[PDB]
Amino acid sequence: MYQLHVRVVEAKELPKMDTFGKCDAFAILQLNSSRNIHRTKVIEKTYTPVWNEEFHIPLEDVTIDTLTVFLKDEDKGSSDDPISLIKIPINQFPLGEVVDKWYSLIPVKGVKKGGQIRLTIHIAPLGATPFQKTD
Repeated sequence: MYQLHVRVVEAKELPKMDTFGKCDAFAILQLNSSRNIHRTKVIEKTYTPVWNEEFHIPLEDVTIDTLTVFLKDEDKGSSDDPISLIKIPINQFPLGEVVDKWYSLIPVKGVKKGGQIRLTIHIAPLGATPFQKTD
């Protein structure tokens, strides 16, 4: 069996949500359409949030599983306000490798830019140290 270790590192080039503030961003991770849904903290008033948060998500089938990453602005009267999202196929990560890179979030309709998000992703067997190359 395999575990998905995802470090939601940081994002940049976020849009200004509304005329007062910059952005109060957090990310949501979801495996497939399952109840494995995780949320980062909110970083207030910045276009360059750094979360550096690790999540450990059991995988069902590395050949077909998908990770959706949603970037949203904290609720200010209208529920969490969507910014952008990306759907990442798990089968593109070589097993055991710690893959650190940037992803281009697709802005939702009405949002002026989607931001870019840095994720460090490691698919490993149970018992392997998360975020270290699995020999």
